[PDB]
Amino acid sequence: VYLDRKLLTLEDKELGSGNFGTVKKGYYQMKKVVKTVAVKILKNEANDPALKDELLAEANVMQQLDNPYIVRMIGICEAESWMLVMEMAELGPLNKYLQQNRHVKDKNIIELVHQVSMGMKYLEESNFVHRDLAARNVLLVTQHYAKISDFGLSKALRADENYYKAQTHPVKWYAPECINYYKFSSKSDVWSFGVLMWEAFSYGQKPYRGMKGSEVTAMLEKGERMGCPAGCPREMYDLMNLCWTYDVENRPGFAAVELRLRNYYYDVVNL
Ligand SMILES: Cc1cc(C)cc(Nc2nccc(-n3cc(CN4CC(O)C4)c(C)n3)n2)c1
Repeated sequence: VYLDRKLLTLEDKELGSGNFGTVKKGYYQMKKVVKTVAVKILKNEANDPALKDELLAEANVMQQLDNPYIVRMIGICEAESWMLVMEMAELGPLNKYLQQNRHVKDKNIIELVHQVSMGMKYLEESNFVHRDLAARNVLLVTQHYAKISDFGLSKALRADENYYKAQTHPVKWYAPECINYYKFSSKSDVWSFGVLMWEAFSYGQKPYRGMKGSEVTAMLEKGERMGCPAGCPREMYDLMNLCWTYDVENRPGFAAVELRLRNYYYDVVNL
């Protein structure tokens, strides 16, 4: 679990950047083979151990998760910086990939979001809230194999509550109960999966283009939702709207969302 920096080699170039630091391709020498890895490296000119604790929390969540459609942690490494080492998904973020591969078919995108729904079904069963479910945090192992990434904001739910109460705030992916009451549940992940599906079938376009968060909030408060993406199957658009049910209780969970994705995939495969 605590990895050896000497057995790890990092690429000089970055896969992607952010607030924390960098994400880099690496190779980690395992039993007698090497494993290609992606490594989240924390920038600390200064120690600010606060950020450090966030990385170990992110690791602490991944540690407990075991599913084919969730990114696997190899472990963490304390070296010239703090590092979270993960199994490499070579093709990278779904949104960027679909931007650059418009030739990809409906059926393929349905397969991809269905795999995400399966990964989220597991997360729901395990009582973890993702809290950041978007197309940028779906990574492709192949064109036909997707994995959910980025657990920096995830929370293990309490055994007596089905939700997590946050502090002050991503708005475009948040269900209304998150905006108004700061309440995060598997149902708010379901709302977010709706936005993610909209992203997928728009080939990586941004949701609610050119709108401030308060305008998005206001639009949703008056019963309005994003329009159908050009070319999107009707059944997937219908599913998006069901995911954007205002009322938390009547909004479906991932079990029901997954099932409705199975059936339509097989329908598209058998049409
Ligand atoms: C070609 C390419 C580019 C990029 C940016 C990522 C990969 N794939 C890969 N694989 C395993 C883990 C990660 N992780 C990437 C991250 C950073 N996330 C990508 C979300 O956009 C932020 C994390 C926590 N794990 N990423 C592949």
